[PDB]
Amino acid sequence: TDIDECRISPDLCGRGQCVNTPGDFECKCDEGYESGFMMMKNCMDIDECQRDPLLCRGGVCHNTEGSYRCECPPGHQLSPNISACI
Ligand SMILES: [Ca+2]
Ligand SMILES: [Ca+2]
Repeated sequence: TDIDECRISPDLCGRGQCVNTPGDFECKCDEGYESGFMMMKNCMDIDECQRDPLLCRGGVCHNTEGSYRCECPPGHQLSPNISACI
């Protein structure tokens, strides 16, 4: 058992780094990519709208790839990536 799940491919995480584990494996995504376990185990931007309890707490969280956009919308004082309209 405990085979090389990282050897399967170099882009296993589609960005991060595939790790090895007993009867299983993991990955080390990049920026904000979250293991695309829903598809396999690649890199699929996390839920920036959930990573922070203040994120667009009073605006809009347009979670995007390897990042997220916050909208009060503009005209106010919403943090670019700090999470919290102002
Ligand atoms: Ca293994
Ligand atoms: Ca994201």
